[PDB]
Amino acid sequence: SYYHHHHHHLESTSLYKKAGLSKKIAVLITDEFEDSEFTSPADEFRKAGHEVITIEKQAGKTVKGKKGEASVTIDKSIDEVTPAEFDALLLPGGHSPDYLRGDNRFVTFTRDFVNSGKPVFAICHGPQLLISADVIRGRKLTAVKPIIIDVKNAGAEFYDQEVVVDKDQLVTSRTPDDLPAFNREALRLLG
Amino acid sequence: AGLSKKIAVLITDEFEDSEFTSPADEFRKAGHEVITIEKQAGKTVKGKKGEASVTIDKSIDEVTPAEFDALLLPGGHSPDYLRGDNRFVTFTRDFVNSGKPVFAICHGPQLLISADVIRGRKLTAVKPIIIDVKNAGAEFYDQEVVVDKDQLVTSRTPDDLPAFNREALRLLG
Repeated sequence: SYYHHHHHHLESTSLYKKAGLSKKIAVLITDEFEDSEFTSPADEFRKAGHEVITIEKQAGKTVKGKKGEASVTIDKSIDEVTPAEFDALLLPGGHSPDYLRGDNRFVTFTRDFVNSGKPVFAICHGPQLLISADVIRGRKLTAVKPIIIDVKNAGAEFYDQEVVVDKDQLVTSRTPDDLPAFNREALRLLG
Repeated sequence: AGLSKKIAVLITDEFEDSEFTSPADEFRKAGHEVITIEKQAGKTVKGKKGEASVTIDKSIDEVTPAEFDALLLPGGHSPDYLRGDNRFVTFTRDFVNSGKPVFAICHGPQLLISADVIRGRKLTAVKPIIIDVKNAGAEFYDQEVVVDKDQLVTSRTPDDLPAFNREALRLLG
């Protein structure tokens, strides 16, 4: 369903807002991302007191979900952020990963973030960026049907499960129907 | 006019408009028969840019690679949708193994990856999937058009269409 002006930052009523000490979840996201693959995790993270930083190519830009149900404002350009400043990384699916994996900046960000050991949450097509960063050979994960073959070709050990957690870092799921489990493990690693 | 040949086309919604219409136009001008295949005959699928509309001629369940002379695989998001269904993957695998000409452009090669019939074959593809084509064992080349063993014709983007169509027509003749 349509989600009117979704917001992903701590509300002006948050007690954690002023001190600015919240954990930060980076999100590589562009047009045609799977709507709920952003709004659901984002809403859970926000309710948990974590901040969400959307990253694309132009700060202030508005990107729209594949279903047109959600539109989100981009907080930062990938040129002005570093994997270092974030605690975790979210990679929503839809056609967003396809658009982003053709840009070395996002692939490098994903690679460096993964190599930092920090938690990464990738759902549906999201893993495509992990493939491009080439950091999943020998690691356990799942993904949406059409790319299962690509994940395997990338040397990863595929599992058909609602959620897969590798070394308490990589959290992957298959579809929006796995969101409950996806969010559970993501939150767990953030706590 | 040479011997007319039936060209199968695996296509669904959100395909890259010109990646179907340009080759189709060129193929028809040469007297060839273009046959579109999806899940349900009679359906109308539209291109990613809402410019091209395509009536589906056949259901993947009612056709065999044997009845066609060649296969066209347009890009866009169509291959992503199709490669999630064994029927189209099997059709692609079987078609390639038959030795008949296959023309795949932009994202089109994704169905070839899924069919797992490109290890050791030369080809090109759109930027975002280069790593996937390489992981599949293919020998990647960044050229406007790549023809492997006079069968597999691949191109990167719509701007490569002239070369793409040229080689496809060449193999059809």
